[PDB]
Amino acid sequence: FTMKYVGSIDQGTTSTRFIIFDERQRPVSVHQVPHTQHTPHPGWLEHDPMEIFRSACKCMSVAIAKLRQKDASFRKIEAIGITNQRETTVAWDRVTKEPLCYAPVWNDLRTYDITKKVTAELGGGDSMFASKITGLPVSTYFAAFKMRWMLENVPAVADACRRGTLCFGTIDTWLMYKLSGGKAFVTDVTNASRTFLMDLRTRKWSPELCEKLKIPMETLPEIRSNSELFGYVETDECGVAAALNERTPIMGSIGDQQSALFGNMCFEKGEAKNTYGTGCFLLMNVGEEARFSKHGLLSTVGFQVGRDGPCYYALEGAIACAGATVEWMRRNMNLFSHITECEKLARSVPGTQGIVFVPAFSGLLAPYWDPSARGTIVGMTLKTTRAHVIRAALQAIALQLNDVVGSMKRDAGLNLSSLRVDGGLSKNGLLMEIQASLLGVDILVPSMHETTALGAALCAGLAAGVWTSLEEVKAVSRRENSWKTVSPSGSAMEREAMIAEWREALKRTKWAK
Amino acid sequence: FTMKYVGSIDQGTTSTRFIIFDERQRPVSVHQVPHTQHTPHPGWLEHDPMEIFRSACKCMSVAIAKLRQKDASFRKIEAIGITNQRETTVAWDRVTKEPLCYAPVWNDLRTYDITKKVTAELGGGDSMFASKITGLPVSTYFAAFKMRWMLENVPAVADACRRGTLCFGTIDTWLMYKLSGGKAFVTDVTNASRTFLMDLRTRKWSPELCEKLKIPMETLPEIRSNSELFGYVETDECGVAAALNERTPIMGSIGDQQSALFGNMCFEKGEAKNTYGTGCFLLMNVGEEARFSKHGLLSTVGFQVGRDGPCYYALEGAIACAGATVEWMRRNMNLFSHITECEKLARSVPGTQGIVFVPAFSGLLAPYWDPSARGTIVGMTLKTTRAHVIRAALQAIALQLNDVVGSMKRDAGLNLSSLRVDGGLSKNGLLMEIQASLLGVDILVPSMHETTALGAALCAGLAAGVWTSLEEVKAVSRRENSWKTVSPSGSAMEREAMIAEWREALKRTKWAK
Repeated sequence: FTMKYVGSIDQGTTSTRFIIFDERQRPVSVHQVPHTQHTPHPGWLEHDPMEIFRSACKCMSVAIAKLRQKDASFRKIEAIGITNQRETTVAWDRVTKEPLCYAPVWNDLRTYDITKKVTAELGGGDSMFASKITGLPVSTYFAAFKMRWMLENVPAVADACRRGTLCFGTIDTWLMYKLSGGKAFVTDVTNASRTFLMDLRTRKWSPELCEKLKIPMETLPEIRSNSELFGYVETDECGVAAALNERTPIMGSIGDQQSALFGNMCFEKGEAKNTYGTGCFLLMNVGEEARFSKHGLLSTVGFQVGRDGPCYYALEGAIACAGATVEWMRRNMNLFSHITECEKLARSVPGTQGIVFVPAFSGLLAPYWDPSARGTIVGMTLKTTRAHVIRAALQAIALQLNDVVGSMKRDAGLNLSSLRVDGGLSKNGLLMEIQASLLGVDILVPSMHETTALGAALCAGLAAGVWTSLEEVKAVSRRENSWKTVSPSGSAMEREAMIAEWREALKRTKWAK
Repeated sequence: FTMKYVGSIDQGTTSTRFIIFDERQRPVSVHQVPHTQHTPHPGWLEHDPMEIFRSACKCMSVAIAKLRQKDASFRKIEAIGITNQRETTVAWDRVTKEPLCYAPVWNDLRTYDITKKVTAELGGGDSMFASKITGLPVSTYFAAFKMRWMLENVPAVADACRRGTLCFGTIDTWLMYKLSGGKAFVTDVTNASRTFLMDLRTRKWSPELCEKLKIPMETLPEIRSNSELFGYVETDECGVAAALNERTPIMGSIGDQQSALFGNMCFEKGEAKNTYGTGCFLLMNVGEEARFSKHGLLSTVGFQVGRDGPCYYALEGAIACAGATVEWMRRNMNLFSHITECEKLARSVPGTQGIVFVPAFSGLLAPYWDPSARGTIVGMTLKTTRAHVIRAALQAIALQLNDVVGSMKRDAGLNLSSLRVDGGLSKNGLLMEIQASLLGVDILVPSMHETTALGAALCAGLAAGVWTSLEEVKAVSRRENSWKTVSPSGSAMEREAMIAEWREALKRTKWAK
């Protein structure tokens, strides 16, 4: 009848946003509010859970007030989706409704000692011991290790645990808790897959893992899908109930990388997204059955629409230095000044003429994990210029992605059918060309690039009947928002050669210690 | 009495100069004229011999005109010495008096094939085969291979061979021939030691070699010392006879790198010099007996003052990319703009903090000859800046010269007492400090830096009794032209660490073919 709108809370590492999308999947209003990055020691990072909750609320009330000044057809938000920085863990009290300490963040390094103890003592030296259950290697990122650290180092949490009032929760859970006025204690399957406490095969908490890591299953929320009724907004913090004005359900919850996957329409097996940010996170939909990596890639849940609905699994890989390599070239090396110069210099030469730049500044991830690898350049002559170096860095980003996809293809027994791309470095047209030529598939670049926020709003809007199927979602995207297609365009001969150069160059990168 | 003057023709790779020195060894007039760098195919370089001769003549006629306005008593120049780019080889007609073609330059690569043929069919695959004779391995650099290339590819040149009218000569011989009006056909011992046709101990042409390399000895000039009567200037080419005013003897002839050794007063065994130009050339006086090398280093004539005066020998080493690396960082890479920024940036950081930059853009020479090595950088992090990369490049030039000097010590069985340094890069105070620290010797930087041109002036002055002995030469020098001295200051530990890092990075540099 009148015109529908869906809100998406995008709670990121350094800021929170609220985006209102209309039924055409167009973003029509936004507000953004940053939160404090607390660093008590080197490699430590922590957030204030209440500052994050208030930011979400502020983002909502402002974005809503702005929409109703500029859109006379806007009445209400039909539902809210949440998407979030994953692994970041919150500990709060069930009766005080308040956190017991700050929330260690996904890249925080304090769980390091715990990590070594777990590998040595529960995995006999094997960090992969539980990987056929969780999908994950023992690592500092995952929520169980941060939870364990809070019990061992934060008296309040230890206390809270004894009295049976301790709640643990990833940011999704924390937000649905407070936004509910304390009524919902839930997590979606995607975020739960990052806790090191979930069994990928059942999508339920693993009793054995909770025993062995000594995390009481009492502290954990209920696992649900990404799209269903979770709760209603029942708080008026920073005037959010008054902004929403009518009763508003929360009907979408999804981890950020997964959300980008869903927002990029990667509904079928063999469909992948890559986000070209500071680094790169590539997720591929591998289908309804989990796949485990022989190459160190993570196995995770991609999404699940409806309680106990079809569950689609995914493989995930990453590179550390993408956007960061570009910034390095500019600010540390002075290779260009205006952002546009990066692409224009790289296009000014026809190739790299034999050089390889492996920008492994913080080592190698992906399917050749090597933390001793460093940034390295080989093959230079007095004809090499900054143009060749810039182009080579771009090529390296694409080559590492090619390796990650090759690994996923073998682990999943499938092909890559296409690659959707987002992040700021996706605006580098030449990088997108090189990447298509290497992968041999079309690259799709959405002109509506708010993919993460979109993922959550799609989940929400689906559960709320704004869109009635995944096919309709796609057809609406295809009708309303432009996509650019970038098709392969070099030679197989050139590709083979650039790959042979790359593989050699990788042997020269071991340095540190 | 009456202020005597001595003229030096300094005939370089990209230009020619004439410098008039007084008997106090002060340069009192100079003029410079550039000549054309013909590159007909990639890796080929040729000079027009007539343009060079003309450049020299113009240089003489102008520098004199300018002196005589500074000193209107000046009526003549006591003698002329010549110092020249070595190996570069001219072909000319005994009766046209004109060149038959362009002169392939020392670093020209057209003699590649011929070079392989010679090692194969004449050295039994051993390129050192003639090294106890010549002091030199087979290489594109040396004059006999160019002579051969000219006989096998220039109609005019095979022709003049057959009609027995053909002369070959390095640049010293070309200059002396034309300056004479065709009357002298001579070369000094230093230049002749670079032809691959002179026996190093006997300083005589080797009939074995001219026969085997198939070069008719009728074409070769007569070997003399560096210091004695070669001819007179009898040409009027650019008013030069007129401007000389009185009949003028040529009494100095000496290869540029040895002329620098001589011009830095390295008269004693174990005294040595490095020229820090585009590349580096290090020569060490090894004394009255030739020393041969286990490390690829060249054995050559240092100097001989007089028809059977004593011949002092030298060991010689090079690196391809010294000043070229500095210019590359700027013009190819945009790492700095004004030349002083190079030093300021490198001193703005405490060290290279983990990285090594091996600038083997055109391969490694010296005692690890490897043409497959390419420019390479290892160990970078997101903290590495251009300042580290610049410093690294300076460390690496000095580390190459440390490797060269080490090799020379073994070969020669002597120490290095100190190092005289010249070239544009010797004005880099940081680079001198690091070099000193690595060698553990003093480095001496002359303020009268025209050491190459001085060399030739010294040789001609001595033969004409402007100066009466080497001891007179030095005392004049020590009294008239000062030095900067740069002392070492490392820890045996800084030094061992640097080298260890350095030797590790070298294993990573192999790339081409």
